[PDB]
Amino acid sequence: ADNFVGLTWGETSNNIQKSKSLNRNLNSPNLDKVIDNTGTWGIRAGQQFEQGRYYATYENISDTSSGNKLRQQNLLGSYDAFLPIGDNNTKLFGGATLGLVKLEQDGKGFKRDSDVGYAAGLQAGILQELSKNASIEGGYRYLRTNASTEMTPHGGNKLGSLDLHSSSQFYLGANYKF
Repeated sequence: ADNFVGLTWGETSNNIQKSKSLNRNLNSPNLDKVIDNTGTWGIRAGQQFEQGRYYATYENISDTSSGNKLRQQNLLGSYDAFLPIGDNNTKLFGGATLGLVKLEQDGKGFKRDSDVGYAAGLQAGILQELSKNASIEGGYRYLRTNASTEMTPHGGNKLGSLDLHSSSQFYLGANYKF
């Protein structure tokens, strides 16, 4: 067992297209180092084990240039088991996670948002270490949203089979143990 603390970065991009503003070329700002639009960024900190590893991820909301009304909380605890994969650099980890996301909106008086959502899914990747300084995490991240009971039961038929409803997320960041 060993204490672990770092950062988490999830890549979320379903659509893949390219665009360009203004063709005449006249305005050219001064921003070249960090330009994105979608992506979850947070911190990491938990407790490692001889047969597993724990680490929670705290987030809020992806920053942007046209970000309007942004303010919430995100807490999730993922528990997976890592193991040397290949030689002694990457760390094939895999497990599940569970947390709670709070969402608030402008209403005043009558609150619509419940501010309570059940989150849970799966995770797995490979932790690349360099030395006794800091490690690196990189893999995939799966999480579910609040889905308890249904409102209007439709009902149909069980034709063959299909994959459940899950989200596709990436995993990339660092991990500093204590």
